[PDB]
Amino acid sequence: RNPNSAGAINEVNKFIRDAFGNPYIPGSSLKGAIRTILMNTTPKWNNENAV
RNA sequence: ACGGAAACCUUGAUUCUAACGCUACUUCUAAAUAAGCGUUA
Repeated sequence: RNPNSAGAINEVNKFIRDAFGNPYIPGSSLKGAIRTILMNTTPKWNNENAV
């Protein structure tokens, strides 16, 4: 819709920042993505024993 | 008017010198601030 006409953008989800206000990507986020990739492609972790 | 009188068990002395409540030890281990959008129109 038009951002200056209706309610439109009421809330914006903030990006992660440090104490200086500069955005960055935490290592925990990339590590979680890498861990998902590794766990899904290892047959000894992607089995019914994972539940 | 007594085997009695007179006579300090007294003076000077530091329970003192030396000695680390010390040696070794990561508040550590895994962990995406992320998932779901139905039904009506």
